[PDB]
Amino acid sequence: VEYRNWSKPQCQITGFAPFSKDNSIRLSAGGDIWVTREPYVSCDPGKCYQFALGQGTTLDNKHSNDTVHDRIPHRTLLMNELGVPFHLGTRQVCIAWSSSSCHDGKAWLHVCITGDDKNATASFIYDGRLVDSIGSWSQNILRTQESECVCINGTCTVVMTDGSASGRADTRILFIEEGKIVHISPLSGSAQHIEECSCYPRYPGVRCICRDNWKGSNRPVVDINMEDYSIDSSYVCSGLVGDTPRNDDSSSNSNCRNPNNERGTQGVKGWAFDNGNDLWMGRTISKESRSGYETFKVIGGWSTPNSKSQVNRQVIVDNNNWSGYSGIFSVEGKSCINRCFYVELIRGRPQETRVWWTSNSIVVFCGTSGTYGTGSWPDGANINFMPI
Amino acid sequence: VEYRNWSKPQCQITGFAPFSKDNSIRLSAGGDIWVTREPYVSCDPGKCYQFALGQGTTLDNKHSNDTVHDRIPHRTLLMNELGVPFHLGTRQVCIAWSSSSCHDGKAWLHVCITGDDKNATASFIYDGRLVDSIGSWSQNILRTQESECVCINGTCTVVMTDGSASGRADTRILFIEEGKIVHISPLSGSAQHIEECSCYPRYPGVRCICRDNWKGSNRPVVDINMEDYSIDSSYVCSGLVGDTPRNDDSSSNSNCRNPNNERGTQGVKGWAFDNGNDLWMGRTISKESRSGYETFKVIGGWSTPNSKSQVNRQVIVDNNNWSGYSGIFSVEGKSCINRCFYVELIRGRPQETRVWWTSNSIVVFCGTSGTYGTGSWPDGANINFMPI
Amino acid sequence: VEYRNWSKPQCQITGFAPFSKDNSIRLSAGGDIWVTREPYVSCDPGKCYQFALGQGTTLDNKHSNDTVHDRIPHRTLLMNELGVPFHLGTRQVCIAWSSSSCHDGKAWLHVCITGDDKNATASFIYDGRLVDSIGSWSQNILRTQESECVCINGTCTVVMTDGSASGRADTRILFIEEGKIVHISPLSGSAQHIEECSCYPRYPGVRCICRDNWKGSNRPVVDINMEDYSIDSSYVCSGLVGDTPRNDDSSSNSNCRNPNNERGTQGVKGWAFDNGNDLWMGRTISKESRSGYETFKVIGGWSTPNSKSQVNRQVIVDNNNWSGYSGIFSVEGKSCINRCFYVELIRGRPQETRVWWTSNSIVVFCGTSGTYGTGSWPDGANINFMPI
Amino acid sequence: VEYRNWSKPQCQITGFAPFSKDNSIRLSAGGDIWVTREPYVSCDPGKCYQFALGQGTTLDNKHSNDTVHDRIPHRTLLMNELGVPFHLGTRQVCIAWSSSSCHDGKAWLHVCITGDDKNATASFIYDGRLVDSIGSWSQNILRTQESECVCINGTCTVVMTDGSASGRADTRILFIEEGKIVHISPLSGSAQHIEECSCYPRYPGVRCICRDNWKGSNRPVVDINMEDYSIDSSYVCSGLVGDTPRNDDSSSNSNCRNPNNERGTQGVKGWAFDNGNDLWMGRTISKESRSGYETFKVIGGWSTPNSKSQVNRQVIVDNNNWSGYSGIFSVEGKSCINRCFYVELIRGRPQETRVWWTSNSIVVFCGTSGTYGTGSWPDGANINFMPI
Ligand SMILES: *[C@@H]1O[C@H](CO)[C@@H](O[C@@H]2O[C@H](CO)[C@@H](O[C@@H]3O[C@H](CO[C@H]4O[C@H](CO)[C@@H](O)[C@H](O)[C@@H]4O)[C@@H](O)[C@H](O[C@H]4O[C@H](CO)[C@@H](O)[C@H](O)[C@@H]4O)[C@@H]3O)[C@H](O)[C@H]2NC(C)=O)[C@H](O)[C@H]1NC(C)=O
Ligand SMILES: *[C@@H]1O[C@H](CO)[C@@H](O[C@@H]2O[C@H](CO)[C@@H](O[C@@H]3O[C@H](CO[C@H]4O[C@H](CO)[C@@H](O)[C@H](O)[C@@H]4O)[C@@H](O)[C@H](O[C@H]4O[C@H](CO)[C@@H](O)[C@H](O)[C@@H]4O)[C@@H]3O)[C@H](O)[C@H]2NC(C)=O)[C@H](O)[C@H]1NC(C)=O
Ligand SMILES: *[C@@H]1O[C@H](CO)[C@@H](O[C@@H]2O[C@H](CO)[C@@H](O[C@@H]3O[C@H](CO[C@H]4O[C@H](CO)[C@@H](O)[C@H](O)[C@@H]4O)[C@@H](O)[C@H](O[C@H]4O[C@H](CO)[C@@H](O)[C@H](O)[C@@H]4O)[C@@H]3O)[C@H](O)[C@H]2NC(C)=O)[C@H](O)[C@H]1NC(C)=O
Ligand SMILES: *[C@@H]1O[C@H](CO)[C@@H](O[C@@H]2O[C@H](CO)[C@@H](O[C@@H]3O[C@H](CO[C@H]4O[C@H](CO)[C@@H](O)[C@H](O)[C@@H]4O)[C@@H](O)[C@H](O[C@H]4O[C@H](CO)[C@@H](O)[C@H](O)[C@@H]4O)[C@@H]3O)[C@H](O)[C@H]2NC(C)=O)[C@H](O)[C@H]1NC(C)=O
Ligand SMILES: *[C@@H]1O[C@H](CO)[C@@H](O[C@@H]2O[C@H](CO)[C@@H](O)[C@H](O)[C@H]2NC(C)=O)[C@H](O)[C@H]1NC(C)=O
Ligand SMILES: *[C@@H]1O[C@H](CO)[C@@H](O[C@@H]2O[C@H](CO)[C@@H](O)[C@H](O)[C@H]2NC(C)=O)[C@H](O)[C@H]1NC(C)=O
Ligand SMILES: *[C@@H]1O[C@H](CO)[C@@H](O[C@@H]2O[C@H](CO)[C@@H](O)[C@H](O)[C@H]2NC(C)=O)[C@H](O)[C@H]1NC(C)=O
Ligand SMILES: *[C@@H]1O[C@H](CO)[C@@H](O[C@@H]2O[C@H](CO)[C@@H](O)[C@H](O)[C@H]2NC(C)=O)[C@H](O)[C@H]1NC(C)=O
Ligand SMILES: [Ca+2]
Ligand SMILES: [Ca+2]
Ligand SMILES: [Ca+2]
Ligand SMILES: [Ca+2]
Repeated sequence: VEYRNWSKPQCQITGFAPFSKDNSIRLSAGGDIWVTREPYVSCDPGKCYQFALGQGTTLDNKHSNDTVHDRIPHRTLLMNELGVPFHLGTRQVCIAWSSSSCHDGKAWLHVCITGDDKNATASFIYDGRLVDSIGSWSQNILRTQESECVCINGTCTVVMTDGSASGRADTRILFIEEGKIVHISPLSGSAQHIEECSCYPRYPGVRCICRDNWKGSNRPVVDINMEDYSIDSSYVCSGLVGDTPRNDDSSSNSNCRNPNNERGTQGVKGWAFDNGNDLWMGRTISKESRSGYETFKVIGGWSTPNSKSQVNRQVIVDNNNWSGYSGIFSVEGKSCINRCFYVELIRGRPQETRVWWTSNSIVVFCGTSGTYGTGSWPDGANINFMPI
Repeated sequence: VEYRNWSKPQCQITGFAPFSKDNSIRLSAGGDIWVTREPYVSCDPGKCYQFALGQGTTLDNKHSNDTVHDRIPHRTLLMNELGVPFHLGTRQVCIAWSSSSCHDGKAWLHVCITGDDKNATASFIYDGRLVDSIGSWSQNILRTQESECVCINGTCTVVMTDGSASGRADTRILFIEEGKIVHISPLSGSAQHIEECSCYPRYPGVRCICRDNWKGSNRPVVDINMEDYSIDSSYVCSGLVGDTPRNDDSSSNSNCRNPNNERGTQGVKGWAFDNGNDLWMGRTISKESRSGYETFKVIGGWSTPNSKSQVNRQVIVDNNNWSGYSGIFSVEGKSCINRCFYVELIRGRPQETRVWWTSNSIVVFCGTSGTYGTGSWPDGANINFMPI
Repeated sequence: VEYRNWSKPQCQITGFAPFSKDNSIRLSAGGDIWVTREPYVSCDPGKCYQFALGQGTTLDNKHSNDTVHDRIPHRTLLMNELGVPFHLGTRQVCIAWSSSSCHDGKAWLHVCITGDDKNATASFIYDGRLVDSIGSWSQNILRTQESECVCINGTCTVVMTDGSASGRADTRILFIEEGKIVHISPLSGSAQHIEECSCYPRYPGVRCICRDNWKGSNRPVVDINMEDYSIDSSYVCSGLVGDTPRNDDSSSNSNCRNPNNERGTQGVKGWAFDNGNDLWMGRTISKESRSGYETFKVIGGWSTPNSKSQVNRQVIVDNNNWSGYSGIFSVEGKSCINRCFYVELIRGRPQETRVWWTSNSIVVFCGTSGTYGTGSWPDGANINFMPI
Repeated sequence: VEYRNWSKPQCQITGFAPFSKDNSIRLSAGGDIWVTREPYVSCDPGKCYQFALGQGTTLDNKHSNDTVHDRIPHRTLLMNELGVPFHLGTRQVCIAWSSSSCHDGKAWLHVCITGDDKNATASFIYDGRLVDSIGSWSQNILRTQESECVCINGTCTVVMTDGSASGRADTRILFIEEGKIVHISPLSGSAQHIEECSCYPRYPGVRCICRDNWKGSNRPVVDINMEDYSIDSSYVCSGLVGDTPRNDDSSSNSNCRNPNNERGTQGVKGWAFDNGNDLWMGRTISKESRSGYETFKVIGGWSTPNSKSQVNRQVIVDNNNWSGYSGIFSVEGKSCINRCFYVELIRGRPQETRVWWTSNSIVVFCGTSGTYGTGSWPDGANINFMPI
């Protein structure tokens, strides 16, 4: 087996087509299903897998109570084939309250973070064995992508942050060969806060669209040079911004370089990708809540500051339904590299207080060069039907 | 591994022998089992799989309530090895309220349709990745076979319809190579309405026996030329007709060319296949309801208009028990291609109102050149024992 | 992969050592587990599988009620790796209320019988597809081994009976190549009634120890010549007889040739095998009930009429616990062919009337040339703890 | 595939990083999960497996009552991929109330002991078949490691004891080739009592750190010469001793040669390993009870009698939480052999009497040459949330 190089052009797409849905919460009302959050998707050269952070319990289980909390020692990374819900036969790949995973063409890498807030440990597991680890560098919740890392020619990269969630922090970009950390580069450029990067191969390098939790409702960009380990960063140009919270479309701004200081504090994991001067992006439909999900293309959204002409919009989840995190993954076709995305569909607390748990299902779409229609694919569980 | 060509003679059979049964509904009363409908069977060159459309829920689950409806966003295509019931470890292959799947000798193709009635999307997934998609062309429930598609030398064909369920509609035949649509041919010939085709390889081409939902209780035939993409169509000659509803045997007719205008509106998915001048076919035992299931050979049933001499009848499901859709699949043997069929056994609403759900199990038979006896293999669940 | 020839000497053993146990009934009180009976074990060249006839339901399920009955349309053959209990992910291999399975070195053969008592059908499934079938020849419960068939050089043999359970019947020996019946030989020799054969390879032929349900408490022997399809039959010489019911050891007899007319009517499936002049055999400890299970070697038990000197006895299940059917399977080692056996542990009705179901677990032992101790490995469920 | 030789240097480590956690007990409160104890981990050359001794029942099941007992006929060895909890699809590999397993590079060996206390049987299963067996030699609970055995160049070694738990016993070291016992060496050297060895490859031989249940709270060492079958034994030098119970650190002693006669009676399975003159070891945090778990390096802990200078301590489980057995396993990396360990986390009786069962979950760490932080990873179940 050969290392992936992702050395094909990006598929020219017209939008996205339905790919997968797991119905986790509906199933949880009649079956033993893991409580999760922070899901993502990543594929080996043959097939795709769904991942999530378990909460060390199933939903219909008293331990599901107060699973709104992000960090407990019992969180583990779950991995199934895409479309297989997280049932009791699911493998817990590592201990993790924050993670990233990727396949380099030969084997899986998993980056798993657990332990004390002020002194966490990141474990690096490759091809079924622990190869490396690193401890917290800023003593304030060492944390990573919650989506797939990216490997080119046997070197995988992942973005990690340690430090304040509401002020300047310490972001580093790791380069890993067969599970071994071979280089660490500090964040460089104009991005001022980086969380939860959604990265993708853009041969010869890697590009990430992330979350600014401090001053920006525009999404930061991190560019990773795999030849020399140099880092650059900026913000997505589009005046239609991707974070939540954010200003309405008529009063939102981005200058490509600085955080916009528009409802900048807090955020949600998300994604976007460039195509020439244009930008494909997703976001919640609501400007303030993790509600709904839409995708569209922004004409000049990559190259032109404050561009706001969109086209090819698709509703993925209507605004009467809950969404959550979302992220990108890439899939190699015969001639081109395709871009796909998943959307986390969060149910329970804090928004729905009839139940005491917090969990999610997922829906997944992939880029298409063909045509498509309309729809809405929300979680679909009736909150009144659920065990509390 | 090589592409399938199905370039062997059809097996000469004497009837059918028991092959598989999943007991889905009996098991649902003591286990977490998916609610499904529209099942089918398809085999890779080594082994067979059962498929069905899930309803995004298990049976013993409040979400099973009112699952009689055909189209919701939570329907996904399920795929297990044949005989493995749809338990919680079942893979949801794609999002779909209508589907078709087939293996070309190298990899699986799945055709999955979901979304709004008036603006649906068909996704084409091959070897684990989304390769193509197409949107609705008549804005009225784009829909497909609910049984296996057929591939010859790397080109797979599938029949799809969009438009009225009770009048002229727009039927097209797609040719797909490794998930990529390479040609689309409009329906041609004398068939006037086409739904839910049951297709099979008949080298060098593909033949389908379908459902006319408009004016015929005789079943339409669609013939597909894989070399030049030409289409022809007609009706099964047999005066013993295959649809439900239909006239009594003494007053049913077919002229091989036109819908018979005998209780023609509505219908049920079904199958038949030719052997020289004769016809093997299945149908419900009841003339008006989806009750019972029988197979037989009609002497001159392929070539002689209105032929009514049957022989080699077998009861598959007695008329005191519910059936449902049925369809064909083909299995390559050492010297010949065999024909098999499945029967959907529908339980719950609208026929059985003690429970609020609608689901099914399956029974499966394959052609035999040997001998056999008699029996009846219905769903077998006691409606009074079920969770409602 | 090559066809099995079993052309090695039989392992010289000193007794048997513990190999597997599934605890099916204990687990059934806290989990969804199939209701079964008539289990057996058979191994491919790499690993062993457990088989049983399902009753189309799990135990904690209202459909488990009155599963004492031997024949319903919902019985299917289950197949898991040995030691994996029959959970809801278990594959139902075929429809069957009587079966036999075996691997020829290349693929699995399954012989599955279902349908009406007076007109049953036996299906032959090889390498995942239906290859042949045969109908009832005597119109009175066509039936077969309920343990493994045996293949030499690509030809598998299986023994089937059709006709009276309490008088002369019609027993035939089938020879099957890649699922295709190539020859059928009538029973010949002095055995007067044959049921439920436990067969094993004894290169160049196959030897079976069976059950006489009419006049013998001594077990019939069927010898199968694989070169010319000729059949011979007799009775096990040992004066310590293997069937249940039977006379006590002080008043039991066998002359090697005729049924002994000692408590001959009825019986239980069982096994024995020859080693030179000696015989290894198992049987229930009780002479009248399917209670307990013991094995031992009978000195001169193969060659000497009415021999009653035993040695190397082992208790497998003590006589305070229920047993049931038992049968042989053979496993190829580096230098020799080993003999193993399973014991069915039947719980529920008719012996235990607190519950309404009938089911079983299994325990499995293999021949050893080493040493061993003592024990008892019964089903182990507390009948008072079970769902009724 | 080739036999393992473990002919690489030991990885130089700085401590341990989180590797796996199964959350078995939390899950048992909302799912059907096996009752177990005495777990361990062992890896084939590609991936790791978790093993444990089942109690023939799930937790939420009346049969879980009084599962504190160590030996019943229904105990079987369970084997899943590491991180897959023991759900109902788990394979029971053999019948066993004491076990050891290991992979020689080609296939799995399992050593399974069951039967009467005074006359037990050890079965040896290799590559899926029973190859050998041995009976009890001292008629007093024949028993073995409860962790992985070790194979070099096709010979596997395992340590077994038979005899008193509180006085001199009969310990033997077996050498097994492809499941066949080829040599048995008696214990030799100065270790006076040996139980539950935790062994590891130390090319060209094998080294074990065990439990002295008679006179020592210092842990015995057994060294195994694989070339000539000679045995030597002693005690771990470290004055910080590894057993439980044990004296306080200020009053504990070891002289490397003899049991220390300090709270020596009883004990707990545990581990340690040498690196030059230093020692890496784990132990319960509590001196008298199986509570908490810590690891550290003892400077001079291998070579210097009574050394008590520790460094690089890590809390694995805080002392407010239950631990249990622990043991070592080795994983081959690219350049070196790494050492990992598991910790059994025992819940229920006798410590927690609200429930009537006794079971466990596990947590697993592996050696790292990188860095790490702090945490605590206990079982995590709320005893008040459990079925009793
Ligand atoms: C069946 O399904 C298809 C595929 O989903 C639908 O077609 C899509 O429809 C949407 C909505 O109309 C299109 O997305 C929109 O594109 C607009 C730009 O294109 C128009 O205007 C410019 C010039 O001004 C031209 O380039 C172009 O030719 C069009 O005339 C955007 O302006 C839209 O954004 C604005 O409206 C949306 C709400 O719709 C707001 O949320 C935004 O904030 C913004 O104000 C939007 O992006 C999409 O391009 C179409 N796709 C394709 C491939 O054609 C069909 O509509 C659907 N049919 C029905 C009846 O359901
Ligand atoms: C044990 O199992 C076997 C196999 O299933 C059964 O044999 C089958 O029996 C059925 C019913 O008799 C047969 O199917 C029937 O064939 C008839 C035609 O064949 C006869 O008549 C013509 C004369 O021209 C000859 O060609 C031929 O040789 C036969 O003499 C059809 O007329 C039947 O259809 C009519 O009756 C059925 C109800 O039975 C109605 O539903 C139809 O509408 C119609 O009126 C029917 O198709 C079948 O051919 C037999 N199979 C084989 C291979 O022999 C045994 O009967 C069964 N025994 C028992 C007691 O269970
Ligand atoms: C630890 O475990 C081992 C292995 O299981 C036990 O050893 C076995 O013990 C049984 C019972 O004694 C042995 O089986 C018996 O063999 C007898 C024949 O051998 C004896 O007598 C003849 C000469 O007469 C000699 O060949 C031989 O040397 C012996 O002296 C049979 O007579 C027995 O059958 C009779 O008794 C049984 C009940 O035990 C009745 O049920 C029968 O109907 C019959 O009347 C029996 O077959 C067996 O051979 C031993 N195995 C081995 C390998 O030695 C140990 O006993 C056990 N230790 C303890 C204390 O538990
Ligand atoms: C973030 O996480 C890291 C990694 O876990 C923690 O660093 C570890 O901290 C522990 C506790 O301090 C260290 O283990 C201890 O090492 C001591 C010896 O090392 C010091 O002293 C000698 C002087 O001769 C020097 O060799 C050496 O350089 C150090 O100066 C031992 O004495 C300790 O044992 C004693 O204390 C423990 C309780 O802590 C008792 O239980 C023992 O019985 C004994 O009395 C102990 O072994 C460990 O070495 C550190 N690891 C590394 C790699 O640096 C951070 O502390 C943590 N930070 C926070 C705030 O969480
Ligand atoms: C989830 O846990 C919370 C916190 O313990 C539970 O809320 C408490 O429930 C008790 C009843 O035992 C009340 O007396 C307290 O007043 C509650 N505290 C709070 C914060 O409201 C809650 O009941 C649990 N949920 C379930 C379904 O068990
Ligand atoms: C399935 O859903 C239907 C619709 O909600 C339920 O039927 C209703 O039950 C409510 C009481 O809860 C009544 O007020 C209505 O009269 C019913 N509506 C109809 C259409 O009959 C039904 O109870 C549900 N089934 C189950 C098992 O909960
Ligand atoms: C199993 O089925 C039997 C037969 O129906 C049940 O026995 C009957 O139960 C009813 C109660 O509904 C009694 O009125 C009848 O007298 C019973 N008949 C017999 C033969 O005793 C039995 O209850 C069922 N078992 C369970 C647990 O549901
Ligand atoms: C576990 O088993 C024990 C022993 O049978 C049960 O404890 C007994 O309960 C009975 C009543 O059913 C009392 O008569 C005895 O006093 C109890 N015996 C002891 C030793 O305390 C216990 O109830 C069982 N646990 C569960 C959950 O059923
Ligand atoms: Ca923000
Ligand atoms: Ca019709
Ligand atoms: Ca008899
Ligand atoms: Ca001790």
